[PDB]
Amino acid sequence: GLVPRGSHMYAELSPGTKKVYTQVRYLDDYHWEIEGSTITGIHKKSNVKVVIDVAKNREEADSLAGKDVNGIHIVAIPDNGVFYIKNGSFVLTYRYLKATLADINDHIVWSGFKVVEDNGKLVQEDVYEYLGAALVNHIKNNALAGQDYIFWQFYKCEECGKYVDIENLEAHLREHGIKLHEKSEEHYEVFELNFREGKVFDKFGGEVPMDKFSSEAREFIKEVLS
Ligand SMILES: [Zn+2]
Repeated sequence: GLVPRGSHMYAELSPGTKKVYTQVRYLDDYHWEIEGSTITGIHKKSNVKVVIDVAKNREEADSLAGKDVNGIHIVAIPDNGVFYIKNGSFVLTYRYLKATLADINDHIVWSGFKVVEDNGKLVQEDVYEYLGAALVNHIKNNALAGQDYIFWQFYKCEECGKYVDIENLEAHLREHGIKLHEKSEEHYEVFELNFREGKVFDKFGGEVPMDKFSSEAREFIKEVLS
């Protein structure tokens, strides 16, 4: 039913829309939907929306570039060697989509959580941050998360102002007489640990001195960057 009425509708999509969709459907980090020549993905973890309009050429793509979608707008075209940003929209050869959507996924980083009351129960609310600026920076340097660097969360200690990696935070707060488990909310700064530079950068590409981190984080960084 919602199988044939599914196979029939799908089969009637334009070849182009099918081709583009076939580039993205394996990226299960996103929930996908198709409507006409528009492919919409919803990042499963963060709920970030990605709208992909399929166009026949650059003129069309450029015309669609001007579009608010309350999320990431991408215009996919069959033209090769095309990759630029116009009016905030990505305009790219559809063969760059898979790599682009994956880079986008790598840039939607968990930054904290908050526990909220809800219908008599406590519910955890996660905070995600789409690092678009860093995304563009990494694409230009052909930098790949997990390969040339990784994003990692550090907590800004309300006691010494030093940055401590999330894992050593428990022990760190303990030494201050503060119990981590009694906290019902926390926010972290997301830093980049660059394997190439053997240095730490903020989410904007700016380098961060090592003295900004607690003695614990310091060695952790040293450990990771090796
Ligand atoms: Zn501290």
